[PDB]
Amino acid sequence: MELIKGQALFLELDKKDFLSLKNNDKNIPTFAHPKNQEKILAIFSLPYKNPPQNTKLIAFYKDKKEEIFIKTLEGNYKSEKLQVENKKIFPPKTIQERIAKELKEANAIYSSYTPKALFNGAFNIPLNSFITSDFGKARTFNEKVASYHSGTDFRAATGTPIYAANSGVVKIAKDRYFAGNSVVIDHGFGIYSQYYHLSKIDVKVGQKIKKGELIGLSGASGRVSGPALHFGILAGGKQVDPLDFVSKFNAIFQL
Ligand SMILES: CC(=O)N[C@@H](CCC[C@@H](NC(C)=O)C(=O)O)C(=O)N[C@H](C)C(=O)NO
Ligand SMILES: [Zn+2]
Repeated sequence: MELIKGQALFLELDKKDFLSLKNNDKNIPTFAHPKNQEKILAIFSLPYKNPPQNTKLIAFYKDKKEEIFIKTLEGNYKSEKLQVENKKIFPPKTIQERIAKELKEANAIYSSYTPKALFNGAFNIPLNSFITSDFGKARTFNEKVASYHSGTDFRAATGTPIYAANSGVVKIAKDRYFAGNSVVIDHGFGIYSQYYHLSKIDVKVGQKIKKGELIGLSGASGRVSGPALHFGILAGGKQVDPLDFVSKFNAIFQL
């Protein structure tokens, strides 16, 4: 199979006699195919930065092992040279500690696997706008990726209502350094939607929300380049192309 870096893939496996899906010694979780009773599904995601060239997954069955080969593709991402390699910046210690703290909290939430569907049918777009900056737009030095856009920016004047892309449980609902006023929703199966730079948060941690329910107001919080909604998807442990993901998910769970 082939997969563009920074994208997710839905692997289809036979259910009967299935034991384990493995990436070397890492376990990949599985969930029901919602239409085909004989199949299960796994989410496999490639990181945008420094992906392997090739992956081998092994589905272990009681009666057999099946190897899955995935070739990593570069895709057609927008990319710009910078002319300063200053990878080590010297923030104030207050900033350094807030970032490290918020990183630790995020890692703990994305670690808490929900082995159940919290969602309800297809993902909606969180507002009726258009993309102003694409997922995966890269900054390069040494023909190497130094940084990338890890979600997608929607056109939103300050105070635009933002609605939950799908049902789930709010796990983050506060002000963070890089994301500003942030909402993060667990949808189950390690799938998380992310709404950043909000001017107002209308949900609390641990709240069950419904698809199309108000989660806050768009803003420019934490945003140098002006007001927008930043929308992200974390799936299979990685930030992935969110409209590509929503499209692949919806093809499976719409009906
Ligand atoms: C690096 C990147 O392109 N986008 C994300 C980071 C991904 C979410 C994840 N990490 C943090 C720090 O929150 C989490 O821990 O939940 C961001 O915060 N702002 C970007 C610059 C933007 O482009 N705004 O428009
Ligand atoms: Zn963004």
